[PDB]
Amino acid sequence: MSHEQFRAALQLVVDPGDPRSYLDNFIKIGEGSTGIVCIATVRSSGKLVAVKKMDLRKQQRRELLFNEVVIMRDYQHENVVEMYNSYLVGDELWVVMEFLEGGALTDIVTHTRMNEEQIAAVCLAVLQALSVLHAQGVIHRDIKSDSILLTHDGRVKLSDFGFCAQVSKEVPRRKSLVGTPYWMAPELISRLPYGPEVDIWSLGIMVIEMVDGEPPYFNEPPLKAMKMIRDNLPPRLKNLHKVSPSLKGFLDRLLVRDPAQRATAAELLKHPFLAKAGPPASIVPLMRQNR
Ligand SMILES: COc1nc(NCCc2c[nH]c3ccccc23)nc(Nc2ccc3[nH]ncc3c2)n1
Repeated sequence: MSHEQFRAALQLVVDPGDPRSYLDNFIKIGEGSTGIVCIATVRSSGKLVAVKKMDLRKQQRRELLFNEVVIMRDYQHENVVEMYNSYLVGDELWVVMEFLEGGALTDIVTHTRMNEEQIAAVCLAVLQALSVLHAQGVIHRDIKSDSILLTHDGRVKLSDFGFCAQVSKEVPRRKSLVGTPYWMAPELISRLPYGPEVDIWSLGIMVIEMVDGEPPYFNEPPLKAMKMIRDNLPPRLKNLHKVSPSLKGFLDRLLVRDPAQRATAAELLKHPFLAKAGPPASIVPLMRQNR
């Protein structure tokens, strides 16, 4: 019942029909909470796309499925993984996207230690994405290294908008417990009204990732972890002594408990740390095929 209503409504926001006629050779690449990710060929062009497949009867918060397919429709940015189409397919939602051949930043922060020139390249990239999105009131809400995908030549693109959100002059804030626990902003966990700032904190956690190789409290269970994010002063770097005051000073602007005081993406684009940012050819050596 609530399923057919939900189904009918989603129909209206995706593209009509069935993409199986023109997509061949599904190759699974990833699994997530919402479902699996594949690559495919478009028969007419030879081109590769990535297809996210989300089972309608298998979500937590089913109605989250409305967000990306509307908010990101025809969204065009060089640091954003473009979304081509969505469709309803069986009891499944498929989102068809740009293929990013280099994999996620996760592989890199787990297997090596990025220099500051590379960390600023990633940070510029993501903030150039975040400022354009925030200036239209779009909130990513799942910023972490998994959402950072790469091209063969080391260009960085923000991805994974499944948890995203739209705010307006008339609903300027959200209140929903979404994200990935160890990355979640203090206020978010707290259950308070929040804006795009929750993304800046999150990016701070990602910087800890690129420096330390893991976020704070990664060992402690998610439930208890979350608690400590709300209750405690911002987390510091294990490898503090490994980082410049430029980098630390830059981090000190993202990990601010009070979101009012926390820098915005627009503010952060002017920060001196970002003068360090390497060309996208400084990232190439970090990638798996090139190690
Ligand atoms: C939440 O779980 C999850 N896992 C993965 N796997 C990332 C692996 C990946 C990303 N690019 C790759 C190229 C070759 C081999 C692996 C990769 N990818 C995604 N999402 C995703 C979204 C857009 C994408 N565009 N291109 C790949 C891609 C993956 N989600």
